[PDB]
Amino acid sequence: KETAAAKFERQHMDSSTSAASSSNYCNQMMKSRNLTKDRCKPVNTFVHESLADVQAVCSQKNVACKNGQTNCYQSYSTMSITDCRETGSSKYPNCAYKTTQANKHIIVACEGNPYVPVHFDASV
Ligand SMILES: Nc1ncnc2c1ncn2[C@@H]1O[C@H](COP(=O)(O)OP2(=O)OP(=O)(O)OP(=O)(O)OP(=O)(O)O2)[C@@H](O)[C@H]1O
Repeated sequence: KETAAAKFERQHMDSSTSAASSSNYCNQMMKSRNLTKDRCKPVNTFVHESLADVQAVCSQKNVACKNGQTNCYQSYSTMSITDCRETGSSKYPNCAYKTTQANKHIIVACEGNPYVPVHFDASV
């Protein structure tokens, strides 16, 4: 199957652009990464840093996860991210998103051996 680490890469990694490509970015990316096939995923974040930089977060600041588990980590540096949020116009499967660029610390949940990101928890 798709591993949880690979699913994190598909849902959350976009190292090829420095920032949010355009006002079209989320519309295109939510579709191309398969986040609109079963339903419009309501919110989702993409990180514009190298895979190694995001993986390194699993050894950075340990913080509680929103679900109460203890395996979340906050990046020491700010990272370039793009938040995608479903609009009102949006009706599946013509899912429509607002694209917002930001520079924030990311919080990811990590699991496994090797210990790698498997869930995007928050940005702060
Ligand atoms: N401390 C944790 N460690 C490992 N996994 C966790 C943890 N805390 C929540 N999780 C997972 O977070 C899911 C949220 O279920 P949800 O309905 O939101 O679909 P998701 O696609 O959307 P999310 O944006 O939250 O998240 P993600 O896009 O990244 O993808 P994930 O596959 O993680 O979830 C839960 O089921 C768990 O597997």
